[PDB]
Amino acid sequence: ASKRALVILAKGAEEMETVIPVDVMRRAGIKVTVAGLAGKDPVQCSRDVVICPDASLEDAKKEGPYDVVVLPGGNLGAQNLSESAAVKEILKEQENRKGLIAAICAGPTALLAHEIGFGSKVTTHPLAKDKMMNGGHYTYSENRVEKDGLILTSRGPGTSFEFALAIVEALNGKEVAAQVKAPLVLK
Amino acid sequence: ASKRALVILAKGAEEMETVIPVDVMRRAGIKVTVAGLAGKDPVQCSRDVVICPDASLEDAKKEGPYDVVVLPGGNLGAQNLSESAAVKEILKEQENRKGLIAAICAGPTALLAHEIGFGSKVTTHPLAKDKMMNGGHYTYSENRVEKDGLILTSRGPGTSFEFALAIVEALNGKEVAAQVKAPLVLK
Repeated sequence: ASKRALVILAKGAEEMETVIPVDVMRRAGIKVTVAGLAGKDPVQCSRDVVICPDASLEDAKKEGPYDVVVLPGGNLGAQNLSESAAVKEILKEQENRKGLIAAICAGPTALLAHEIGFGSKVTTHPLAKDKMMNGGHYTYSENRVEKDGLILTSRGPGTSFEFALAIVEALNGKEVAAQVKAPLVLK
Repeated sequence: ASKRALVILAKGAEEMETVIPVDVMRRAGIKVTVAGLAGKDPVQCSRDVVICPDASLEDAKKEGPYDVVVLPGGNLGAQNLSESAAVKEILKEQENRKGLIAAICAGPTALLAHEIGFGSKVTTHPLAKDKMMNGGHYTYSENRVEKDGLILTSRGPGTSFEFALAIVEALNGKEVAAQVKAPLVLK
């Protein structure tokens, strides 16, 4: 059977960091649900692209669990993820079941907010490092994609293909990732 | 004053090739209009991301002209662009006024359909080469971004940042492109 991904989409999310993972994961045959934090309504992203989610988060949760939960970046999107009790519960449950969590750019600061994955090596956008590192609960990395077991993190719009392909490799393996990669015309 | 971009969004468009240019151009201070070929209604992209356009193409045209017209790829999106009389007129008018036209992946095959830019050096996605080259009306390039005067083309999802930054440099210059590029965490 196919692996399943939950992408949590909040107002102010970085739209490139939402669309690149969704599209690449669907190219890999993953069943992706784009879930709106606030409901089924369209979501205004950081650079004003408006995306209609597949489902509300409430309904998407009912259809879980998922092989990966993905948190896009964008500072305001990450703050909205960080402030959500619903996101807290989903991430706790995913951690408890030993499932992958993937977060990019400011997204990993929602892991801090929800006390997820402490003791892991993580990366973030350079401008989000100090927020992520408050309290020293993680060890910082400058790798473009960092994976410490079930916590997978990355840095920015320009690392989104690498991030998405790392998710594909973790779920579907290296050969599928390589097959998906070639038609993208990456350098 | 600010430069202005028209991005024409049709059903089946490659969503990464739509969002990356829109987002990067807005980071550059360009005023971008995402215009729906079919109307104001949401657009189902190639990998099922649903984007709500800013305006219908009909209304966007009334608010022109634009410093660049941008055509995303995706084979079915490009075919819909190729079949549209409205797109024909916009591209003819932009060519007539000596304004930039930018197209990525299968997008440049809409230039062929509408007889735009013949005698230019162009690139496309590798799988779109034969379609683009039917009749020998263009000279082919394997450069990741090709710019022959006012016809700017590129190859795939993985060249979309390079494509978008080439648009930014053409409209706003090299320094703005470099400033926009650094916070993206490109390699």
